[PDB]
Order: sequence, then C-alpha cells, then structure tokens
Amino acid sequence: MRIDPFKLAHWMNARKYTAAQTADLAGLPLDDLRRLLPAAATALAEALSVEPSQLAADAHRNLTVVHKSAEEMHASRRPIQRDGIHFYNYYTLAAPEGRVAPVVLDILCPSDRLPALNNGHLEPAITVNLGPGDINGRWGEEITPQTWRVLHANHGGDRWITGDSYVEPSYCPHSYSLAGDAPARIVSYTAQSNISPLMTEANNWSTGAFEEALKALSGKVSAGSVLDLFLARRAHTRTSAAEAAGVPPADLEAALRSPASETGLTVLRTLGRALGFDYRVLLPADDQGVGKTWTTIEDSRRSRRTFGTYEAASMASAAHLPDLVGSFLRVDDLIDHAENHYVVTEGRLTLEWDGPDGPASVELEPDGSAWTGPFVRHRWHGTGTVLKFGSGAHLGYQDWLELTNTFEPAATLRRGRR
Amino acid sequence: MRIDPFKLAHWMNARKYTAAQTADLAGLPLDDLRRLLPAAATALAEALSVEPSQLAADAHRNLTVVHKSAEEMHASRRPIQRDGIHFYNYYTLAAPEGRVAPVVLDILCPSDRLPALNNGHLEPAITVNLGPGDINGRWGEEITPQTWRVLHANHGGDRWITGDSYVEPSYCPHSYSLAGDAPARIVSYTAQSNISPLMTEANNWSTGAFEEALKALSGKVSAGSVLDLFLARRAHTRTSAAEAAGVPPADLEAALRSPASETGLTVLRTLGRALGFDYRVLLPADDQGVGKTWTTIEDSRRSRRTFGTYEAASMASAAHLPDLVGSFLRVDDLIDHAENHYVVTEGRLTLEWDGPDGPASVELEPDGSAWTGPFVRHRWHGTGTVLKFGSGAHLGYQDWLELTNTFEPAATLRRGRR
Repeated sequence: MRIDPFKLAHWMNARKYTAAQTADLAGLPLDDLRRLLPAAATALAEALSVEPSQLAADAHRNLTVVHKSAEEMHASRRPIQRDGIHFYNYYTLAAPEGRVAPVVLDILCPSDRLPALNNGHLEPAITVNLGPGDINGRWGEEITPQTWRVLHANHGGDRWITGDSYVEPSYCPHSYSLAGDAPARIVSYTAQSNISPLMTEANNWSTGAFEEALKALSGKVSAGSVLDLFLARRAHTRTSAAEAAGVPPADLEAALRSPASETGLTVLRTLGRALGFDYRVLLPADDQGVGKTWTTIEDSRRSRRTFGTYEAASMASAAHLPDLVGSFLRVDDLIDHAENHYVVTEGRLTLEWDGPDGPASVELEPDGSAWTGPFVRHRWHGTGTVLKFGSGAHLGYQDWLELTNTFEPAATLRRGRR
Repeated sequence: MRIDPFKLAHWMNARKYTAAQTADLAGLPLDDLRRLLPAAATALAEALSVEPSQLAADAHRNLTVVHKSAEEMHASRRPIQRDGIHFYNYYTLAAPEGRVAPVVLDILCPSDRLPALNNGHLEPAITVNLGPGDINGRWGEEITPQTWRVLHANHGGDRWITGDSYVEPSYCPHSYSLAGDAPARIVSYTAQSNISPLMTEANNWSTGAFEEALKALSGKVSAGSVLDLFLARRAHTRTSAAEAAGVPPADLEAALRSPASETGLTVLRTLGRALGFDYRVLLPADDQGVGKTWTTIEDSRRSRRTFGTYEAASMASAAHLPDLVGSFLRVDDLIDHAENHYVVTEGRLTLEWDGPDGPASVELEPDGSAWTGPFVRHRWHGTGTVLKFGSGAHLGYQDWLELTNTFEPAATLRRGRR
C-alpha cells in the first residue's frame, strides 16, 4: 500500500514535472511528496496519468531469508482427489508470502492404476524422486516408452542423492503413480516462465496483430528469419544492410547458414554494430521430450564434486532453461546471483545468514525448508543433507544479456537506489 | 479494473486449486469464476494469497493505432522555465493513454547563454534536430569538444533528412541551446529501460544483498566473471565444470580469453549443454560518450535506400540498445515486431491500418503523429515525409533470446490466449 520512490520519480520525469508542479497538480503538500521521494496515492496516480499499481512499492522489502519448520510443512498437507481416489498429498515449502511455493507430493495412485493426467502448466519444473519407492512418470495418453518411464529412488548407500530427476516440459500434461508397493514422495520445483511477460502482453493485442505475430514465429526460427525482422524494423533490406556494414551479399548469406562459425560471427557482429542490434540473439540454441534432461541416480553420482565445505551432485538441467537449477548438497559461504529454495532431507542443520539485523540463524530438520533472496550471503552447518533449488528473473540470464550491454552497471544500480 | 483470465488461471494453478475450490475459498458463485476465466476481485486476491494488481487485466485491450492531430499536438504546449528564462516549450506526440509520450521541444535558450543541464534520466533516447536552426548540445559542466557540440539542421535540398541525430546516454545530464539566431525544434524519443525491472527489484533487496550484487557487477564484466557466477549457482568449480563437459581445463581458460572465436564458442556451448545454461550471454558485446552514436546529415544521406514503396534513411543507433530505433521515411505494407511512433514532417499523409473493425484510416499533417502496436499491419499514402521511431520490450531483443530457447513458441502463445 506504499509508494515506490523509484517509480514515482520515473513518472514525474516521464511527464517532465518538477516536484512542485506534481504536488500542485495532485493537490497535496510538497513536503509530503518530497518525503515520498493513502489519500496521496490516488491523487498522484491521476496527476501522473498512471494506474495506482504503477506507483505501488513491493509488498516485501528487505527480505533476506524465510524459513518453514518440518512441523509447519507437515501442517500444510492438502489431499488431492483425482479419478475417484485420493491421488496426491500436497505440501508447501518455504517461500515469501504471495510467491509460488515449492511443492512436495505424496504419490498415492497405486501401481495397478494408470495415473490420470493433469492439464499441464506453462512453467517448467525440475521433479526429483525423494523415495523410498520407485514411481511411474506419465507424459501422454497412450502408454509407450516415450510417455511412460520409472523415476527411480536410490535404494543404495549414498541416499543424499535421493533418486532420478528430470525437467517437466512447458505445458505438456503429466502425472505420477507408484511403481510398486513402496510409498514415495517427489519435490517438483517450478521456475518463473520467461515467456510469460510476452504472453501477458500478446493476450491484450488485437486478434489481427496476434495472428501476425504467430506467423512471424511459426516454423523454423532461424538467424535469417530473426535478422529479416531486425532489418524490416530498421527500414532495411538484406541488400541495403550488407552495404551499410560494408559486407558482400554473399558473405551475409554464408553467415546466416553458419552463424556460430567465427566468420559467421564476424559478419553478424559487424552488421550489428552498423545497424544497432545485438548479434548474440541471432546465434543458435540447441534444437528442441523427457529423455534429454533425464538424470539418473548414476548420473548424479558421477557428477559428485567438492564445492567449498560441501559435497555436491547435479539434478536435471536444460540449456534452454538457464534460470532453473537443482543440486544435492551434502553438509559435514554461499552466495547466488538469484533466489534459492532449500529443503532438508537429513540431519538437524543450521542455516546462517547476514541480514539487516546482523547475524541470524535457524535450525531445520528433514522437511524443514528455507528461501534466500538474490545475493544473500549464507552457509549451512551440521551433518548434513539439503536439496538446493534455484529460480528467479533477477538476475536471470536475460538480465545478464542486458548487463553486458550496460556502461558501468554498478553505478547505474547505485543511482537507482539513492 | 477487470480481471486477467490468464493471470487468474496462473495463480489457481500455482496454488493447485480447482475452479470449484477457488470459488468456494473466495465465497463467490462458481459460474462467475468460470466466466472470469468488482467485489469478486478482492475476495479472489485474498483466496489466492496475491495482491489485487497481480490479477489485474491491462487497462488497454485490443489497441491497434492511436493518433494525434497537429492541432492537438500544438494544444499540448507547456513552457519550461529554467535558469531564469523561458528555456523550452514541450509538446507531446501520440501515445496510448498512460504510456510515455514522445516529445518535441522548442529550443529557446539563446546562443549567448550556456544551457543549464538537467538531471539526466535512466532511459536512453534518440534526439534529432528538426531545424530549421543549428543547436548546441551540452553533456558536461565544463565546455570541451567532448561535452559541447553542434547538432546541425539540414540547410540543403533534401529536408526529409531534417538534421543530425545521436543517442542521449543513460543517466548523463544534458541540455540544448540555439547555435545562432535561427529557431529550432528537436524530437527526443525514449525507449523503455531494459535494466529497469532489475533495478526495481534490487531496490527492495536488503542493503547487504545489494552491496554483494554491486561487487559481483563491478569492474570488467567478462566471460570469466559471468561464467564463475553461473558455476557457483550450480555448485560447480571451474575444475568440476570442465570435467562434467569433458573439456580440458586449459581449453576452458583459452575459451574465456577468446569467447567469440568459433573454438571459444565450441567450448562454451559444450559447457552450456552439460551444465544447463545459455552460452550466448557469455559472448562479448562492444566495449562502452556522444561521438560513437553521432549521426550527421551526411551519414543519413549516405544511408538512403529503397524500402518497399518508401525511401528510408537512418538516424543514430547503438548496438547496446537493440530495442531503440529511428528512421527518416519518404512517402511518394509495414509491420514491425514491436511498437512504432510516427510524426509527420511534411505533407498531408494518410495512415491506414487493419484493426478489430476492419480497414481504418487517419489523415495527418506536419506535427500530426501516430502510434502502432506490435505487429499491427499498416501503410502510408500521400507525399510524403514521416519520422519513424521504435521502442518496446515486446518483442524486444531479450524476448528474442527466450523465443530461440522455446519449443514451438507459436503453439505456446496460442495456448496462453485461449
């Protein structure tokens, strides 16, 4: 219900109003406005021709760590009925109020019943089997090796690696059942969807414009197709663009068939400099169901390494999802460039952090969990297993792209805050 | 004041509530909720543990074109007093209600007075001299060739190219005065700041976390510095990462000194595939005051080309600002992947478009202006000069990065809308 001083200053500048003029237009005290840089908010919004939400400060300020005990986690249990049976139990892990919470599921569909599919969800997720039992994953109506596979639990001696993991692909329906008699739990961890802000906007476009967008995005989205959109944007043709960059038409065509060859790169960067765009977005990403990201217990075992005071093993990952991360951590300083979500699987562990009130700590037992904000310095003590998940748009890989395009990004951020 | 069905569905899924459960929790009719997919909004927000703004539909739906007559533009005139004199006149061009409007300025500070600097602004801008007179640009307290330069007007015969143009760099203070007796106007066109969403979030972090972020962003932001953050994020060291990718430690070091060599690229892409990140953000952007983007009348003349039915010439651009575009267009179909802002400089021109109610058109005289939404198909008729400006986060270059990382992006967008 508060006013963001950074958003307010933005809108005043956008309208080219001084503080005095703004207070005058809004009919409020100038000292009040200077301090801000409930009844004020509506007047300010109207004076600056914006919606109240456009001036609204975040509901959470100076968050560092949020935590949730095993007891609180167990208390959050909600049964899910599906296909005439008690199908899952659903529990939530630590997250800031209002944010999407990581989920633990009891898998209750028995081995002799095909698990009814959900509707899918936009956000991708890392799902890992916590065990103790093997489970079936289902990804299609018909039951084939492509749509039906066992997500194993670790039955052996290094249980800190709990089981198989994979990435649930965006939007595709899925479900789980027990592979046998033994019970099982999973963690499914969603990252923010990076295509969501585009879709939110595209949803409000006219149907005509939307159809035009889908045409431009249909088929193979290549260096050439994207470049042609960049050129049209700048009122250029391939002919005029190559001439502007001082590049032969044949060398441009060659670059577009091999963008990631350092000659292809040279041509595209030269064109980008001449025309005012970033060549990096023209470079190839890997061609795009569960087999690629699938990570076995063995895979994770093979990945084991020392990471400072910890031992670490990898869960599933995808190069097309750089913001979504998962690791097994054995405990016996941590700082990330975005958010972390942790859940204890073994031991009575202490999470320590430095926050606005100095050194702080919390003790967590299995099923206990925590969240850390971007760049919150922290560490774990005790002995010693926690699952480490990561998500967040800030700083996300798209932010990294922009930051490399920024002169003195630290100075820019400092200016924004004071 | 309406509810976005796409945001509502998102939050229900996030909480794992069915429609029936959601209506039940919110204490509203299930048919009402099914239709939505004022009194409902508050209850829904509370039930779904979100702020009302998080469910709010955009205030503008199905916008295609907005326009503003020369008369309406002239009527918007606002004087700006600075340093004891009438310093500018400020006019606004067509923009959707609430959005940042492009600005035209009368330059009124005389040649014998040094123009007092403003405070700067986060957003970069293309500024172009409309003439008829030359102007002084100022970019520093002391007057040096680096901080003081004439932005010329075209005095010759191809006036559709109106004058010199350049990019106002982010945050640096600037001002303008007349170079002589002749009066002058400029257009200054701002694009959205792509670092703004990061700063908005960073502003709400604890001071401790903020200081840690600035440390990680200080100095040279290189392939190696960014990679090391990516590795720490995944609980990897350079040693374990290279082993995971099956790459020799010496080949990784070599790649980080030459990321844009197709061997450097090969190593980084291999590491990105193995560890689950996008190598493209590790590749170099050009090293980063006014001299680089400065575009003379001659420059623009040299750039002239046929673009369909139009003749086009380039204004200033910057490779580190891919979303910000400007062109001179001579008139005697257009579709862009983001927003356009147009201002007529000569002739009585017709802008035609296809919108929700079929073919539409508007006639515009000099100073008349228009805005087009992303992918709105349009065309100009008549004879024949308009300035074409472009901005917008959607689809911006960061969206393009994500879209190349998406399986069947058109199918994803279609699903989001229905």
